[PDB]
Amino acid sequence: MKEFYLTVEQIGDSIFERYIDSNGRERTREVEYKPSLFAHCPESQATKYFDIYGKPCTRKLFANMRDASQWIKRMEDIGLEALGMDDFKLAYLSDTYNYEIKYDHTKIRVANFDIEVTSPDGFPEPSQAKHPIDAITHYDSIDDRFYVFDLLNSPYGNVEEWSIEIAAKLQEQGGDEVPSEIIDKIIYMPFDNEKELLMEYLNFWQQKTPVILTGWNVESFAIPYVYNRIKNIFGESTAKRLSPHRKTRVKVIENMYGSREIITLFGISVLDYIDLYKKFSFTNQPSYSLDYISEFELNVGKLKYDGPISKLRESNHQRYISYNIIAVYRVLQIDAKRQFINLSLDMGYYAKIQIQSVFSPIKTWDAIIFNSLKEQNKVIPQGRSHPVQPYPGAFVKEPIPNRYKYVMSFDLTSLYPSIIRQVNISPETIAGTFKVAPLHDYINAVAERPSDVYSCSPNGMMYYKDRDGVVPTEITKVFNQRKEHKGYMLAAQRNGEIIKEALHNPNLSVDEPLDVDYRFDFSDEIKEKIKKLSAKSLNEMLFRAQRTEVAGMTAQINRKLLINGLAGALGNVWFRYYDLRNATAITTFGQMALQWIERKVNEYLNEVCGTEGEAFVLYGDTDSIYVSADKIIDKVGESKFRDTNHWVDFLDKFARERMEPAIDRGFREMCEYMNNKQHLMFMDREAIAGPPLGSKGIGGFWTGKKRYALNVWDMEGTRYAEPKLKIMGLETQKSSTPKAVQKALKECIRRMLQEGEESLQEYFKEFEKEFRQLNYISIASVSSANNIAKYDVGGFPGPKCPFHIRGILTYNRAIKGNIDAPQVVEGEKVYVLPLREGNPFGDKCIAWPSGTEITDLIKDDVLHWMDYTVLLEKTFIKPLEGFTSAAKLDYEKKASLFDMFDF
DNA sequence: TCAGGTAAGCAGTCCGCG
DNA sequence: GCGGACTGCTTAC
Ligand SMILES: Nc1ccn([C@H]2C[C@H](O)[C@@H](COP(=O)(O)OP(=O)(O)OP(=O)(O)O)O2)c(=O)n1
Ligand SMILES: [Ca+2]
Ligand SMILES: [Ca+2]
Ligand SMILES: [Ca+2]
Ligand SMILES: [Ca+2]
Ligand SMILES: [Ca+2]
Repeated sequence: MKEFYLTVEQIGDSIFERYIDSNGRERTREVEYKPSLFAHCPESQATKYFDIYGKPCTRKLFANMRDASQWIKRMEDIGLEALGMDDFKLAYLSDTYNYEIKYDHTKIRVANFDIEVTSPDGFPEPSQAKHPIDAITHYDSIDDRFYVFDLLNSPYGNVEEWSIEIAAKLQEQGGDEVPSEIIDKIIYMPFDNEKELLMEYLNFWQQKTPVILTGWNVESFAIPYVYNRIKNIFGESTAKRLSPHRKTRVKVIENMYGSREIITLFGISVLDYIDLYKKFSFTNQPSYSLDYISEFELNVGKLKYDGPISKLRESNHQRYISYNIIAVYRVLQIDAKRQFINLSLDMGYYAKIQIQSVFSPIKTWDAIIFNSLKEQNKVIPQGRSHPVQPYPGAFVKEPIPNRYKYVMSFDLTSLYPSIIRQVNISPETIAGTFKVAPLHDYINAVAERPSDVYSCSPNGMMYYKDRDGVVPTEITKVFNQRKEHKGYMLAAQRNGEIIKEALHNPNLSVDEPLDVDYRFDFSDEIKEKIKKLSAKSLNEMLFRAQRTEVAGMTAQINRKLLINGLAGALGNVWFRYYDLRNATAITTFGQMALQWIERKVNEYLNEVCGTEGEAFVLYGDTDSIYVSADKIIDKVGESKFRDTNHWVDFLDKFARERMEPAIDRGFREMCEYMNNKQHLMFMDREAIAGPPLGSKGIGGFWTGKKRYALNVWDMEGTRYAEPKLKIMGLETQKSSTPKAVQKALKECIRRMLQEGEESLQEYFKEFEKEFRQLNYISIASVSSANNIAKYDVGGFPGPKCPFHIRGILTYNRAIKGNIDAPQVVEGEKVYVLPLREGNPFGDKCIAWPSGTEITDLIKDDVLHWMDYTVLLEKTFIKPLEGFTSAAKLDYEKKASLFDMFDF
């Protein structure tokens, strides 16, 4: 077995490394690593080090790391470039692990924990840590055990021991329903005092020192609280035992509105699961409480308790501890699904970085590129200071707002990375510039050919064609990994649809799910067996298929994020290879590609339809085109089709056999025009959309840029058992839109697209009639809340006060002088409700923390003064009016001469 | 909201628009 | 009332 690092730190002139040795044991070592840096030289031909531009360099080997850093300073004082990896631990890892790291996750100690702290006077601030820690549950991945540390005696109450027997029981037996599958994995330790609890926890920590430390808000709450509480009680040296190297640092985290403090534990990699989720889940949520996210991800019920959490330990210590345990498990369950820890380890070891650096695409790419170049004895340039400057991005076509009955979409594969590879865009491949014409001249192929020697982008940049740049080389490797995982994801998706189809005809038998790999398309034999299965077995298979799809999605979408992040890093001032010429070369080439192919598709379809100057491409954004297919369908005639699937098959064939070849030819011509290194503009059919055959559905509509809805039957080769609504940008997709309103608007859209005007009018009438019954949370708006202080003038709205902030100030006056009332946290999200004229709150709206019930102090008054009329017009009617006007439809039946008779 | 990028939509404030 | 300038917040890509 090859060795692999666990953590790496620089402390003074020493590297501290925890690692798994060749025998599979965890070890720690201190290494007086001597770094090398580089300087340009005339020079001797006997040097083997060259910078990325091929200029010779001499290697300077330093007695220690502090000397290397001081040399970098002097080179700045002199005014000369100091070359090489200035983050010495990355250099250390590169030297020590000079091969593709093969890691064994079963040897990596992954800990997730959660603490409880009873506090009668508001939120227990981690910086103060003035209240006892009264529960800790710490799950260890190697032991596969939940270690529970329970405080029985506190200034806030003495309690009895937690009972595992009651914990296991149904809530209907008076129990806590701790999942039976973890009951035998709980190791319960009660303590008669907090000093002994904390001393034992530290001893335990020493024995089972986390490598990866996770949980929910551990970086912002649990770690700082534990550290500071131990500091308060025992002193600093004891608190630093949370670090395997006894080194910690208060770190100030800054943003534009203010700052906060965290504790850096040297020799541990903290991956707070809230931040993993925010980065990798590709959701935007109304609330990020563990309860809310658990319900969203796992469909588990809210953990129910009576009274405030500040009195939960005293009133029901049994439930208090059970819910602490369950909280830790819910994070494990989310990870079992989303696999963000796996992803982080995968990417971290690939790049050869501290695992926690996966949060930084810039740090990730710096290490990948450094390691690649080092292999060639090439020397990386010094990072430089650059002023932040705006630069142009993608093209978006202005659509004509309308209904669109039949639509086929086409999309470029991994556009920006494909552009980088096609054009050969890299720091070291810049060949020069050419004289640019207006972009429209390149789009229309009337501008002079930029170069007969070099590979070009319409921003005026030229690149070498003799060899691949390091950016193209390394981006290709990750692109290839992404493609493999996307393949598994789509197969799992297709397999899921086979199971859905079979669920129409389930067998009345007792059987088991098939043991299959959902990452590969089901064979004919598997399909035959599926048709013979019970509903229970099919549903279990569907769950597993959907879990496989989620696993593939995590692996693929985040590799996509990383590669797109390299294109973005070229436009970030902190990136070692920051260059607006390269960043703009990518974006400007993309603008041309989209508009180039729009023209080619229009020309092609006008030719096949025998028309002149008709717009077949109705819309496009960045790298996709949406093509009106009404004329194609009408050329055979709707009456000629047996069913919906029949015209779907037909459009699918037309897209693949006629349109994609035309698109390919168009892009090959563009490649030769720009004299690019390799043709990589691959534009495949994405969606096939239309109304059900024989229906009055409108199929799709656009209201404007980034705002459209389509009834989709096939997506990237997945033929759905039921048509799928693809809605982009509209209020149904916005976290700010109330939950019940998202749901109602989506149904309005479904009816528009699938059923027609009359169906839409029927639903609207009913929703308008009944909406006042809806639960207040489901009809509250949601917003992030920044600069509460800025707009606060003696508890009242200052000039230009945003609506949601006004709501917070209303709330703040209403709960004033109440220490136990939930506080709105700056930078987090709130529910917002409008209030009727003459309410006791003294203003037109109120806001409270999102994901929560509003305090019982004011709940009744809020419910009584809720402005349902304003709520409805603003969140429901106004957006619907936008949808319907765009689609040339009415949500309310217009009067006609026909109505009425029947006397 | 510490942590790659730009384009661009809508809510709301403030106030003009004879 | 609607739009323009502007802030705030949110999506699409
Ligand atoms: N978060 C994002 C998403 C998009 N884009 C840019 C880079 C993409 O290449 C391009 C098109 O976005 P897509 O969503 O269509 O994604 P890709 O084309 O990269 O991947 P694919 O279509 O293969 O899934 O827009 C970006 O810079 N950052
Ligand atoms: Ca808790
Ligand atoms: Ca794409
Ligand atoms: Ca595709
Ligand atoms: Ca069957
Ligand atoms: Ca796209």
